[PDB]
Amino acid sequence: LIVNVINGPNLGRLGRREPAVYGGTTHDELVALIEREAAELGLKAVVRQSDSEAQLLDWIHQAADAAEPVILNAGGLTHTSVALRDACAELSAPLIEVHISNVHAREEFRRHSYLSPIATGVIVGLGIQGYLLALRYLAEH
Amino acid sequence: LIVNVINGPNLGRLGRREPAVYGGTTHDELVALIEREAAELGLKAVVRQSDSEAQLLDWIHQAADAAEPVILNAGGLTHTSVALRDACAELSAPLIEVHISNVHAREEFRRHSYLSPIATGVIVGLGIQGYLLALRYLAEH
Amino acid sequence: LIVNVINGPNLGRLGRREPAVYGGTTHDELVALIEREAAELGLKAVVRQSDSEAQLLDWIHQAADAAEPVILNAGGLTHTSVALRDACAELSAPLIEVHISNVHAREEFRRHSYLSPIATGVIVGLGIQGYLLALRYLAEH
Amino acid sequence: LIVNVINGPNLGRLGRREPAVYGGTTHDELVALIEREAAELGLKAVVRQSDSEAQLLDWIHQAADAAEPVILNAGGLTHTSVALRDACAELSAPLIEVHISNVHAREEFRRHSYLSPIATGVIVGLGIQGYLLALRYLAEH
Amino acid sequence: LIVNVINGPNLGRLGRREPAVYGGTTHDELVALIEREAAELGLKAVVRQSDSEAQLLDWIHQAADAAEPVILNAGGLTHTSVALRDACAELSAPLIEVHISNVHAREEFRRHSYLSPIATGVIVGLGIQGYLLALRYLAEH
Amino acid sequence: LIVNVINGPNLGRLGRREPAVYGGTTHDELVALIEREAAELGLKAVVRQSDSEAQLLDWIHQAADAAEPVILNAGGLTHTSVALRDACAELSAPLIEVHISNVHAREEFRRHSYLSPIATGVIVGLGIQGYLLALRYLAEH
Amino acid sequence: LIVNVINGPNLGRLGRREPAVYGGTTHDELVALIEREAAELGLKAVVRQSDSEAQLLDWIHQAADAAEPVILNAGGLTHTSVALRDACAELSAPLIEVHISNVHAREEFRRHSYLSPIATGVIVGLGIQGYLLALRYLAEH
Amino acid sequence: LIVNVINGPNLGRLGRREPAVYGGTTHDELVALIEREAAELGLKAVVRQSDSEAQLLDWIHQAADAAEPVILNAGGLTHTSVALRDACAELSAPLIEVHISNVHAREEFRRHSYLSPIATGVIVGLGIQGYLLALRYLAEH
Amino acid sequence: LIVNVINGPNLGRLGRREPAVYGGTTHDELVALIEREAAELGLKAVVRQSDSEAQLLDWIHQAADAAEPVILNAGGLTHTSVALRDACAELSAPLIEVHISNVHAREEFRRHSYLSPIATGVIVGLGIQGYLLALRYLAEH
Amino acid sequence: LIVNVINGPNLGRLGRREPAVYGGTTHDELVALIEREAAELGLKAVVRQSDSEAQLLDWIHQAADAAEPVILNAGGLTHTSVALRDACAELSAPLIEVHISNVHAREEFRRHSYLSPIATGVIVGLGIQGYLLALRYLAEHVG
Amino acid sequence: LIVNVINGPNLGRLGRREPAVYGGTTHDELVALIEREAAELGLKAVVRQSDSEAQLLDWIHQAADAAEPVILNAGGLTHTSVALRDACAELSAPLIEVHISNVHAREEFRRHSYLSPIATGVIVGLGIQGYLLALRYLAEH
Amino acid sequence: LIVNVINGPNLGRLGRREPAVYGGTTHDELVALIEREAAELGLKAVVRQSDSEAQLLDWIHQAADAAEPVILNAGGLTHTSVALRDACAELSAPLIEVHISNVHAREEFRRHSYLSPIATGVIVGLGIQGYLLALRYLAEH
Ligand SMILES: O=C(O)c1cc(OCc2cccc([N+](=O)[O-])c2)cc(C(=O)O)c1
Ligand SMILES: O=C(O)c1cc(OCc2cccc([N+](=O)[O-])c2)cc(C(=O)O)c1
Ligand SMILES: O=C(O)c1cc(OCc2cccc([N+](=O)[O-])c2)cc(C(=O)O)c1
Ligand SMILES: O=C(O)c1cc(OCc2cccc([N+](=O)[O-])c2)cc(C(=O)O)c1
Ligand SMILES: O=C(O)c1cc(OCc2cccc([N+](=O)[O-])c2)cc(C(=O)O)c1
Ligand SMILES: O=C(O)c1cc(OCc2cccc([N+](=O)[O-])c2)cc(C(=O)O)c1
Ligand SMILES: O=C(O)c1cc(OCc2cccc([N+](=O)[O-])c2)cc(C(=O)O)c1
Ligand SMILES: O=C(O)c1cc(OCc2cccc([N+](=O)[O-])c2)cc(C(=O)O)c1
Ligand SMILES: O=C(O)c1cc(OCc2cccc([N+](=O)[O-])c2)cc(C(=O)O)c1
Ligand SMILES: O=C(O)c1cc(OCc2cccc([N+](=O)[O-])c2)cc(C(=O)O)c1
Ligand SMILES: O=C(O)c1cc(OCc2cccc([N+](=O)[O-])c2)cc(C(=O)O)c1
Ligand SMILES: O=C(O)c1cc(OCc2cccc([N+](=O)[O-])c2)cc(C(=O)O)c1
Repeated sequence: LIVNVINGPNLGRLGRREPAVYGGTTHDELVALIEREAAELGLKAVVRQSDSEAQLLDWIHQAADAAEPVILNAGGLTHTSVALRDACAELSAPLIEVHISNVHAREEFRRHSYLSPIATGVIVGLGIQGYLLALRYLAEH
Repeated sequence: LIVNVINGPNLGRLGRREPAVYGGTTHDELVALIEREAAELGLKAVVRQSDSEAQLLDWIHQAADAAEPVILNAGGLTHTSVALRDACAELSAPLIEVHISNVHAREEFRRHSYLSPIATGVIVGLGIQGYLLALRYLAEH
Repeated sequence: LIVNVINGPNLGRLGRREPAVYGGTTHDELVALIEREAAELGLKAVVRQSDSEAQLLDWIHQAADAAEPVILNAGGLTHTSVALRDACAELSAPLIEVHISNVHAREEFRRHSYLSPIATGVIVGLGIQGYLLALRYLAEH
Repeated sequence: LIVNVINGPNLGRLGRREPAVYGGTTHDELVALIEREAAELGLKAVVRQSDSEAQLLDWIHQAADAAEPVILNAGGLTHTSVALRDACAELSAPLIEVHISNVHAREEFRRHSYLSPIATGVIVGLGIQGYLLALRYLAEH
Repeated sequence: LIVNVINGPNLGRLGRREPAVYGGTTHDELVALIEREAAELGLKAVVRQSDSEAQLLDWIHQAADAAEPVILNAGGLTHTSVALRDACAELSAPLIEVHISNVHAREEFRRHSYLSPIATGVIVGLGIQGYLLALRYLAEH
Repeated sequence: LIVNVINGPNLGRLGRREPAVYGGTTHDELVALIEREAAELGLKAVVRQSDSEAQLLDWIHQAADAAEPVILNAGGLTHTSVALRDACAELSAPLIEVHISNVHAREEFRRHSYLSPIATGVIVGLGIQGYLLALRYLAEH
Repeated sequence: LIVNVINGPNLGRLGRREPAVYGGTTHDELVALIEREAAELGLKAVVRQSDSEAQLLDWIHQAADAAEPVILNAGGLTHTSVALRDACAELSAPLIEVHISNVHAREEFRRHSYLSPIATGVIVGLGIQGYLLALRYLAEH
Repeated sequence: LIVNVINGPNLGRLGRREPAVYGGTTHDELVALIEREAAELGLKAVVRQSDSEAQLLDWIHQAADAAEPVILNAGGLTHTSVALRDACAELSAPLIEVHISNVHAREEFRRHSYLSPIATGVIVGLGIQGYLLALRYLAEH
Repeated sequence: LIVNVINGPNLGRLGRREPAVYGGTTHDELVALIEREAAELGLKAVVRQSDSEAQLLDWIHQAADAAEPVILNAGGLTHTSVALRDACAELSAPLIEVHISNVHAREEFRRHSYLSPIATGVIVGLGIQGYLLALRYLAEH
Repeated sequence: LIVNVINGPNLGRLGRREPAVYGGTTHDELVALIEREAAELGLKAVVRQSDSEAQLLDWIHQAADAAEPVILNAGGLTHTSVALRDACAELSAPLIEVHISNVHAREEFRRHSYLSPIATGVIVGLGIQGYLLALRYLAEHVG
Repeated sequence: LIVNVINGPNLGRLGRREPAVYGGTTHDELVALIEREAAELGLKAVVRQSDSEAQLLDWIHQAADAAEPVILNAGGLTHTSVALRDACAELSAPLIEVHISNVHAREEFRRHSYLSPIATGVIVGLGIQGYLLALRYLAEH
Repeated sequence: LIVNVINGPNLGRLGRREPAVYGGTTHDELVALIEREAAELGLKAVVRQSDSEAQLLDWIHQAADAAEPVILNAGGLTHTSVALRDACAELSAPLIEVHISNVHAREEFRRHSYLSPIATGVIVGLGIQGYLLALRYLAEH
């Protein structure tokens, strides 16, 4: 059983700036933690990142066909993209929205997401571990 | 290392009237589940439930004074109580807000929480595992 | 066949100022006015008042477990308690909300209710007779 | 004592649609039970319905001139018409707003009423019986 | 030289009945006042009153086709009626909107007019004389 | 197969008004255009225009009882009338809202419609053509 | 009786810009116009302009002490000044707000006025003749 | 006439999933359909889909160079994209906005379009036939 | 006279954290100060604190029947409780609202209070001497 | 030593209108009340009224320059003036905002103040005595 | 070739306050800088400061008559003053608006300007150099 | 000293139309102009334009990693992209936001900017000169 982990705009920058807020782990190292954690839970995680909204939609589409779970952190698109929301609405396996930082402790405009109404759940503010916790949710379901 | 699991109004009624939105598990069964996960994780958890705001606050102060982490499902109070929030703001250890259902998929007034901004992070929509995941997060921090 | 009449905050002050907005019947006189009147309809009314939201929540739970109708004048909590609305949404028997004054002719904030969307219906501005007309509806559904 | 029962636009269609929100009773059947209930209290009920705003204003003026009480369900116009509001402001006898369906459980725009603030009282969501309870209140004053 | 004076809903009940913030002048006394004055100024006023939007529109289409000035007191329709606005936008002679009372010293929703933006001008809160002043404007333009 | 085309307040004056907003075709040539093009499609079009709300409702009621499709251009009432919306909600055959102008390129208030949420589909801003297009959809279903 | 006509910010620029919106006759022409027209009606008019909120307030207080009516055109300050509303609110003799241009036909922020709710009435859009029509009102009271 | 029919994000998924809103027709079936009808009207329909805003604007620009008309279903980008709006704003030939679903009958956010204000007209909720009717408009003009 | 000082939620925590804002005096110390200051002024102060809204309601009812002045710091209940407000609305003797911190300097929601409108006056942000000044003012009447 | 008490637009008309919203004391009587009162506390109050925004700004600047506290009742300007707010931001000595009436009991627009946020504290609805209790606050915090 | 540089309230306090929000340079050093920079560009800068709206309106009037360009830094009035907006709307030469600090980075209320819509453009957050850059625009036109 | 001049969506269409608002200079000309003007100031300007958000971000990410100053006109993405805002938020050298047109003199939605708050300064409406002026600011920093 394959799980798709999908990071959107700016997540490629992980650990290259703002260590307070997002932490000092890099994207590459995050891919590795997630694959490791996955394996130890009997899952197979494909972790991709893109700054491109088309590419993200493509990936969502593909999970919709394969019927795979998705853990999605879309960064900035969370608050702005209705298209992403529509592509994710087509998913029949679970969708777990994840944010590293606590968006509620930030600008007003970050407190709203088009994705959460259509997601199974949302993990916000638990840092990098939100991904591994989101896997545990899936291995358990 | 003690974790405080606190649940607000109506959560005593888990599993009884209402399935479908809140799951089939009862508050007794959830208590047993947290006891088992606690053990696995190698920490202790004290699960307490009350319909009364004044009781919740008293629990929160005690946690504040014992520097203990809190997992908090304040139920309807999440949306309305500034008092609970001010009590939570004192917490020197991490505060994890939990909701069983996805509040983002329900009436629009449920999409504002007075606790989220002062919490470490928030888990929503992951049903009862919501609590277990949060414990695990605390076992790692 | 039992009917629960439940009065929230400040309603134990009925009859002690305001002349005026609320009538001159005290809360004791009302209690018994309801009881006589439920009786002449073949109903058995349990009349209860409390200033404690927590106490009101426990009453609603019981009505919910017993499948009995409720007549709720929540007082102040009508505009403010999401927890009270969640407890009520659980009732399977009819729920009638009641206000003694006409909330629509007073402060704007009194015009929104968290309860009304989940009641069977709402009676406003008919003064004390509002409770008696709710009994009448219950006698007939 | 004479009481005017005035139904505005679409009330003609009662019991012929969605019945299932408004009930299965026809406008004719309503008139009948309004008129029997009138009888049992010593009142004369004059029940009137029109789709026209001007007709309703007219009936309202004549009740203002006669000083007779009014039970009004303005239907759609409740949410939209100031003139209707300015018309009823002139009534010196009591005015009861009645809605058949519980308008707080439907669309947002159904929740504001221009007539509520100027009415003696409002009865909502008790179905057809709303009318009968409105008569009963008038009997007693 | 023809000026049309058109009164909207509830105006047929000037100082009868509603005195109140509108004076002691009846609609009939007003017709005479406006006639006497208009003649005093070299104009013929035609003064018509109706509780009916469709009737008002009819009157306005006719003044558009005749190209005669309109002094309109739309009453409640001022605030709710787009059709009336659209009717009046085709008037090529001057349009003066008049209100006897000062609509700005009352409820919030009266402080908005669909007509004002397409009127030549607006006179408000100067009573009966509102009309006379309007005539005296027209007699110069 | 009978189609009811209904035109609301001010459409009587089409092509006697503002060319290149609503364009130079009169109401009568429109009727003729609609009746010809309807037959070409093996449909019978009954076209009517009224400035009276109650008269439009009457017609809607009729098309509901007869189960006939309705093409409605409600004029101003589009933005103002819950009663009209309530009427059309009862239609069991398709309802197609048509505006001659592009309502979205005008005043802000024109961008809201009480009718669209309850209509099959909406055609906006294609001029008179939009009526024929609506016929064309119906002919197919 | 002595009437105070008070002109606010930018009114000394009358007739030297925006003749399309504000007319063409200068502030001087205006003073003499109003003066002559007041004489013909049996009043004495004292007309002043200032760009200074402090000075307008000084004149308003004076009017208050003498119990003289005011015709005020606050210019820009109409929309923005609470201090001016407060000063005007103390005048026991009538106060008429006048605007030269049809404010409801311009930018939206022009449709709000702090002064209107405390005036006796308002004249808007009638050009320069607004001042003279307000003279004509005061001559009657 | 070459007409460019442009489809935005998620429209590639037409047919696949899922048809109470949107229908049973795949994106390719629709290309075929738009092509035949365009031909049978004497036009050449270029029909392209992209999940990529940049790709969408590249096509609009080209259409703007060749002065060709555009029929646009921008999907979710209708609700969010000023860039898309600015790109369309330089078309000289017509722009018809089309939505297969009736956007007014869903989430409140869908009822806003950055596009509608700069389109000539808009067709919503007529289905696949939506494209053909726009094609027919273009044929007539 | 007896003055009632009533502190609500989270005020027992005074001085024992967040001293930047509240600042350093504990509630016991505050009790003494207030008593010493009340006796030096010739008043008897009863100081009471509680996290229980219903307990706060009870103390106000008592002061209402006693017709005694009340000094109230409701804590977070200030921005949230209609119930507390309605209870104080009944007080016949003066009501001072106190806040230790400057609420207008913090989160936006703390800027609004349901008690302010019904209170004689409010002291905000003068720290703990707030209570003393309110006593000072009560000695003066 | 020295406290500035500054009153904004219309306060010069105190007690010439709607008493019992304000109530019966004139501005001059208020000047006497404050001065005597501040002296009993061992302070020196300078009291000033102006309807002119620019004059209040000028007075605020000198208070800022002399590191003297301001007790301020800006009247109408409380609700509308960003110029005043910005002059006031620059006081480092205490700033107490006063309102004679209870603004929360009146029209909605009166319940927002551009000054509250940059003020030390605010006193509202305690009438003329609001100024006196502000003085006593300063007096109790003389170091 | 004369350039008017007009600074509003508080700007006389430059550099004698917050060396970090507005730079270290005083108003006098600014007047020197601007007049210098203007010479080597071939212009005459007249730099003026006032804390008084009337004085600012006066200066603006004069530029409107002299038909001279204006670089305006209104200070706090930028956000609150229609009177000043209306004065500037007269100018025929360029009007450039300057803020030393980035007003978008501060309080929300600072983000709205009555001036901007009638300016040639706006320069914000570039410090004292904003003025020199505006001189370069005017030198080039 | 390298300076990144980045241009967003639709900016490739400069000069190729709408000259009234954007100028008649084309994008290539802008590039040459900027490069040559930066060089006089002893800067190396890298001008780039793309309709792809992903591309724009790549460019921002590189500037952040090189600590190079950036001049940004995000075009439409200015009002909608949180992603881009977040890319920009990590620039450690200066960021000047630039718009050719005055955004405050146009549609409402153009007056809000996601980028403005995180920028050093903004230049609006100074035409193509805005870019040049932005180079001068950076010349001194
Ligand atoms: O909406 C947000 O506030 C938001 C944006 C968002 O975009 C990703 C991002 C934004 C800025 C910097 C980084 N980064 O240096 O990895 C990543 C991420 C997150 C999150 O994962 O907590 C939250
Ligand atoms: O309004 C909420 O956000 C809310 C309320 C809420 O009330 C608690 C509740 C728990 C168990 C049953 C009920 N119920 O039978 O209405 C209510 C719970 C939750 C949650 O955990 O997702 C959320
Ligand atoms: O029954 C009501 O109309 C009612 C009662 C209610 O409880 C207040 C109250 C009830 C009975 C007496 C008093 N009183 O004598 O101070 C106060 C509150 C509200 C409300 O907030 O809208 C409404
Ligand atoms: O706008 C409403 O909320 C509304 C409208 C309203 O209009 C009358 C109406 C509308 C649609 C259908 C019917 N009908 O079938 O009687 C009647 C009635 C009622 C009501 O009595 O609950 C409520
Ligand atoms: O809603 C209004 O602002 C309004 C309504 C309005 O409707 C006419 C009307 C309303 C109530 C009573 C009367 N009347 O009989 O005098 C007439 C009139 C006027 C007016 O002329 O000031 C104003
Ligand atoms: O603003 C509207 O909502 C509106 C009003 C509206 O009112 C009818 C109407 C108004 C003014 C003139 C005409 N006409 O051309 O006769 C008709 C029509 C239309 C339309 O079909 O686009 C739109
Ligand atoms: O009298 C008016 O209509 C008026 C005048 C007014 O003062 C502006 C002004 C008046 C006279 C001349 C000019 N001018 O030639 O720049 C400007 C402002 C306003 C307003 O803010 O709506 C209204
Ligand atoms: O947000 C919209 O209004 C929207 C989005 C939209 O995106 C296309 C789309 C979205 C979700 C699913 C599909 N699809 O499976 O065909 C297509 C299309 C349409 C439409 O043509 O009605 C409307
Ligand atoms: O947020 C408020 O409105 C609020 C809450 C509030 O609750 C009391 C409180 C809240 C949080 C901490 C403490 N405390 O550590 O004494 C006390 C007090 C005050 C106040 O006195 O200004 C203001
Ligand atoms: O913003 C207010 O409502 C306001 C205005 C205000 O301006 C002074 C003022 C306004 C109206 C009358 C008087 N006066 O008779 O001094 C003074 C003062 C006060 C106050 O001290 O409560 C409050
Ligand atoms: O409130 C503003 O937006 C504002 C006010 C404003 O008023 C003048 C001012 C306010 C506070 C301090 C100073 N100063 O000593 O330069 C000046 C200036 C500026 C600015 O130049 O960015 C901005
Ligand atoms: O430079 C600008 O002011 C600008 C450019 C911009 O890109 C639009 C554009 C630029 C150049 C040409 C065209 N065009 O020919 O449609 C359009 C958008 C916006 C904006 O959203 O306010 C602003």
